Amino acid sequence: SKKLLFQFDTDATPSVFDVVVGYDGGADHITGYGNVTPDNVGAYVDGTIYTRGGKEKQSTAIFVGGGDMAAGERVFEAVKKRFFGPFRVSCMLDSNGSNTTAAAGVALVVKAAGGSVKGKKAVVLAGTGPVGMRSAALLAGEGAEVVLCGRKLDKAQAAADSVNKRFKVNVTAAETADDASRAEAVKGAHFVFTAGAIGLELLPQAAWQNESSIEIVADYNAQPPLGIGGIDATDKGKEYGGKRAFGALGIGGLKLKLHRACIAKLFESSEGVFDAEEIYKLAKEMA
Amino acid sequence: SKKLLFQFDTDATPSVFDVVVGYDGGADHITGYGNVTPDNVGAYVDGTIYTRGGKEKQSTAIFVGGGDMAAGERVFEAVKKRFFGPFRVSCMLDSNGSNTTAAAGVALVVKAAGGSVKGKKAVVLAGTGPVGMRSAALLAGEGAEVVLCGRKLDKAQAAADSVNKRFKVNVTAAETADDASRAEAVKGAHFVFTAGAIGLELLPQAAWQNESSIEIVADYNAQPPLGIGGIDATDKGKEYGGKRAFGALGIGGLKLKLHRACIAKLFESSEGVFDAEEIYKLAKEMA
Amino acid sequence: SKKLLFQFDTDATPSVFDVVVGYDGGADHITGYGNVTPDNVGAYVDGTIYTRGGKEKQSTAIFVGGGDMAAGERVFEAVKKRFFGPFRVSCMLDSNGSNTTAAAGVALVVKAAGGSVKGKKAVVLAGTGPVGMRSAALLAGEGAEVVLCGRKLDKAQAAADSVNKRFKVNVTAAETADDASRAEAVKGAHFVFTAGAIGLELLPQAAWQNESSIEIVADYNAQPPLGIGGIDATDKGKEYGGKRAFGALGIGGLKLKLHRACIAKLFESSEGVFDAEEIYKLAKEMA
Repeated sequence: SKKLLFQFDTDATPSVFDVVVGYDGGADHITGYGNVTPDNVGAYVDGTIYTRGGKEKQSTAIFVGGGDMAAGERVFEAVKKRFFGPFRVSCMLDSNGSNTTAAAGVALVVKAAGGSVKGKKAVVLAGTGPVGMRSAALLAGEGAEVVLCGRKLDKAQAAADSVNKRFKVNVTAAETADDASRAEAVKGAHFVFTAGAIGLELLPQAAWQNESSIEIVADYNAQPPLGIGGIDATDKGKEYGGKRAFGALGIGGLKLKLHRACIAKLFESSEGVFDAEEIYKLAKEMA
Repeated sequence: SKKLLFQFDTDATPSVFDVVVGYDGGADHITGYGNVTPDNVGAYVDGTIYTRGGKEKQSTAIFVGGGDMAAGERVFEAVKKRFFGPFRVSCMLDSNGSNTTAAAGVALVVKAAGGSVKGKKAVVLAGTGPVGMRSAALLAGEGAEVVLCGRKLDKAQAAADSVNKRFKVNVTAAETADDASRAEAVKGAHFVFTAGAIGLELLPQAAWQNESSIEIVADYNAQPPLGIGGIDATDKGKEYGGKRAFGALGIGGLKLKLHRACIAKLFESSEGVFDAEEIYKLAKEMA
Repeated sequence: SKKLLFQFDTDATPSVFDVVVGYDGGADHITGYGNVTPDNVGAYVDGTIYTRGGKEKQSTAIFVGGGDMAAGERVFEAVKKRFFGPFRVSCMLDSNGSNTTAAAGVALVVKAAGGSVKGKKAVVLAGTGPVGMRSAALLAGEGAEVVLCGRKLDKAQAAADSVNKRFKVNVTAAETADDASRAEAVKGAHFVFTAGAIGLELLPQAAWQNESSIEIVADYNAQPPLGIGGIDATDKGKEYGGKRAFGALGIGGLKLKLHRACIAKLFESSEGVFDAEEIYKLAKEMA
């Protein structure tokens, strides 16, 4: 049976980026919808679960995306709620790389740390965005003590609460209103991640290369000035003294291979649910 | 040339359901448009008749669908009106199974009745919806005396009027405002169809099993409580005493095979017109 | 890698005509977008340049279309503005045949004129439209002295100015509000083109067959009454004295093959730019 991927995007039109990776991941056909909401998605899902029977269902899958992570999560919950008994197909969530980027970043760092980050301290700068929140969740799942930083404590704590409730973890929030507070926040930390706006530096070279505790840094901003000063976007475990750096492009290469591989996994069963945890498990197999 | 199916849906976005079945029917590519009307479909049809020549024409086809059956009928008429001479492609009309479901159901009932229902009484309960009206039409075309029932007489009559004009038959209307009136309407009938809302019973076991005239019952509601009480949705001619029943899933199994086969037909010539008549003709060959 | 064509249409929905030709041109998959604008196309382009590395890039391409030619040009310029360094894919512009129909018509007329039309007078009746404007531009590029006629000097000069600024040529504009004036504008002309509204005659038989100077006439209206009286929609260099005529269908035959051929070229490298210049260069090779 032809592998059919139904792309439900919360934005006005479907992501061109997600279409290309979907074909490279092995979908035979991709049918996309924009403006998808928890309300209109149920009827779309009915179309995926009442048209094919038995083994054939694994040949149809769903991919929910768009730029707003919270909206994508609402649609993704409405999709899982529509399934009934054996009437379901595999589904995946990744809003603008919120899951695949974060999973690639954290898997690369955990691998470079020796396989475990349990009991160590990780600080996620500008962690209130999609990738920062998901990175915080996966790090907390690995047993790291995580601090999620934001410009205002209310937003940082609201992000940490959301993460804690969804993932059953205990991330801590912290307010870093300026450059100085971010330089402070990373003191004593073993792993530092920067998940801020494009073309914005959050951690100058001097703010990390002198901190003895810091073992590995990771940056998700691919456009100079980079989130982390002193590295190159293509760095992937490059050594700076006794520390290792992961630039946004090094992480991005794994994320692309990972996103592709996930789509392929959607068609190997009709019960897969690829959100943060499952995507991360695959990211560790591929890092 | 690749087999290209153009899906024109009268709803805001194209039916996911129709897309999967279309691909399982052999289309190599399906390109869908929502918000199609008699005014804008013309330009779309032009794109299908002026891009391929010779025998290559049969490799492009049109499928009109959506939830509003009358809206689809108006688009379908506008599509045919756009064709001229040999400048045409095969086309099919099916609004959420208006044609394919009704044809699968009536073909199975006529077959179980021994090939003819000529001169016998058929009653369609809650028959003002698409599948109810096309069922009434097909039954009337087979020579059956048909009573189309609705909660309000004017709606039932408007439904019968529509059927009678489109199909040149004389289906009669009746008001059945409650369970008591529905039970009465079936007295003396030979065939009974329930085409009511999902998850709603219209004819308890006691209202059909003790009526000697009733030979076969068919129900289009697959969600319990089923439209017909005392049967299972999977029933496909199962015997209840001297009567036979067809559940919504039993009919639906044939409907899926029929709908796929119709799509395949569209690419076999450039002059196919798959509306109630032709689809019902194929359903009888397949039942 | 599968050959992915991304269609950006400025109209509300993507052209069905362009989808069929794009698939017959060799695209493995076409993903179309309506309502594209200079502002929202940038993110669509990013999805084509950040998803495939190295030589896999030539397996993704872009096609800009829609009815409004100037709108298409703005989007096309925006697409090219988004590329940078090696981060690019081939792109094509053709707004309802604006480039492929005019390229087909001009190339046919030039070939029939002996291969050179420099120093000769060419008149385009009702050439304020896309095909008219592009035909006027290609003729100017060939060295002909071109006159672009419109019902009002007002829009005629605007069309001419648009052409001259875009292709660096010196097209002249003339107002022909009467049948009489159109008959007058062609006296002394060697080549005449009619690019008027569908089903409208611009140049009656008696207005071109008795004019000594006229060598070839070309008409883009395929629906009777034709723009040029006395010919047949299918003439492809047919003789009517020492003269020759190209009807819209004769020209359209080459336009189809040319448009398919351009699509195939988009997948041979990631640096192709198919606008009037390159399309015409291929049109001459194929005429």
